[PDB]
Amino acid sequence: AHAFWSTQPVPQTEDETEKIVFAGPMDEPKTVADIPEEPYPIASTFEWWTPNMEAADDIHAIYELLRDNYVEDDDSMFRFNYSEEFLQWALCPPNYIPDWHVAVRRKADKKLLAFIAGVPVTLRMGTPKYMKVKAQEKGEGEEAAKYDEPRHICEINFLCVHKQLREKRLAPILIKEATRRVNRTNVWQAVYTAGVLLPTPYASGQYFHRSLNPEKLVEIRFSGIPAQYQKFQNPMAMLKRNYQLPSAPKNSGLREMKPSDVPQVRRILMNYLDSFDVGPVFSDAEISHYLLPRDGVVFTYVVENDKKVTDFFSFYRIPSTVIGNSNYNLLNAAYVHYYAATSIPLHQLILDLLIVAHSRGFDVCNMVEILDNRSFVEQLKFGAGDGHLRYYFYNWAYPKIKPSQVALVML
Ligand SMILES: CCCCCCCCCCCCCC(=O)SCCNC(=O)CCNC(=O)[C@H](O)C(C)(C)COP(=O)(O)OP(=O)(O)OC[C@H]1O[C@@H](n2cnc3c(N)ncnc32)[C@H](O)[C@@H]1OP(=O)(O)O
Ligand SMILES: COc1cccc(CC(=N)NC(=O)c2ccccc2OC2CCNCC2)c1
Repeated sequence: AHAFWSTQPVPQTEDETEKIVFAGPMDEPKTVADIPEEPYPIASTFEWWTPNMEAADDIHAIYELLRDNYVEDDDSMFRFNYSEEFLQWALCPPNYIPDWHVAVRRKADKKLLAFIAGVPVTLRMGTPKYMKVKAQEKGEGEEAAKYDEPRHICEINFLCVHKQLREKRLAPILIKEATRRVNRTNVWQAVYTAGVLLPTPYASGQYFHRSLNPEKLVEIRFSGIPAQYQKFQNPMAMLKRNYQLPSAPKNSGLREMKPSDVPQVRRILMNYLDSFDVGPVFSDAEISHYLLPRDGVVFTYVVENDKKVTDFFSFYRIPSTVIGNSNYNLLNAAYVHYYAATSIPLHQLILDLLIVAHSRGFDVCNMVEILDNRSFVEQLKFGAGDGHLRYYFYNWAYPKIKPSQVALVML
């Protein structure tokens, strides 16, 4: 059923995954010495290319490939339009490996045809808490705890094959070449997400959306006017009333994050993330990179209420091309990122996220039900969407867990 994925070190069925109790590798160990030096074979009219993601014209090439060929919804109404500044941010975190940015281009004219990117991440991915409880009942705590140390692994994103080269088995070649380059750096696990079902997720979370500009969202068919709003004399007026927000944040001491906040944000964030079964571990430099504000890309606010920072939230921006509607060019979406609340209820913290996003002209706020995102869905008028983000590991056996046990935000 899966001519490529049946050859890979991933659990092959939900039934296999349901049987996994402890975290650990799928493969017996390999060595860097075992891995081919030479890039994976490709047709001789193509070549491998490692873009320099600190070079504006190489970023622009990838930007255009993804603008025209990256993820669409199933109804080909919207297509992500990640910006050039977003790609630089996403692809170049501290200690990133340039060789893990993998492209295919035509040899003759250097046209970019396909892309996949890996970045390093330090992830806790040991056996989940409940399975450790049972393991300790049975005298198996040691085996269950064996892989508890945060691991330096690869996070994969931005897999894209030009629309004219689809269904030619080029994505398996991309994946094999990325695997080779990662393996050559002595890393043997990856984490990735997808909206499609592949063998085999360890978690799956529904999408959620919070309308900020419902008139536009209805016009572009992101949203509809539900049937119950039809029993109003003015359905759209009542939809705008449902979703209206303050212009000014409510929390005293809210302000944008600055570099001197990095140590305190790291502390409260890590204290929080550490309570989840799967979660990243961030250095000061990584907190700085992934959370300090960057115009048009990432937006991060702290609560510093006559006291050291006690709370913070972040969101990032991905516009989507409105490919199915001529009246608008872009859908300006905010995505809930990391946050931590120690002094105020989480719903009060995230209400200010929505207030700030609306004031900055975002049309919708999106998230997946990871972290404690379910805890403010109803009060803040998030609605469940039509899809799921599935979380996967490469070469890591892992029990099925709930999405509320996942603390890794993907970009
Ligand atoms: C240790 C280090 C390891 C590093 C690697 C870790 C693994 C990383 C894995 C990648 C994580 C990516 C995370 C993200 O970026 S998810 C975002 C993926 N990108 C898009 O959706 C953008 C638009 N679509 C395209 O560009 C193409 O349709 C793609 C490139 C998706 C497939 O190209 P194409 O449509 O021309 O098909 P093919 O004939 O070449 O290939 C068909 C095979 O590809 C399998 N397929 C289809 N969709 C996906 C998918 N999203 N992840 C993994 N595999 C996928 C499919 O089941 C089939 O295999 P099998 O069913 O026959 O077995
Ligand atoms: C808004 O316009 C578009 C354009 C293309 C596809 C889709 C469907 C979708 N794949 N949504 C998410 O992945 C997603 C949903 C909710 C929260 C976060 C989401 O995605 C993130 C960014 C993509 N990488 C994973 C996180 C929507």
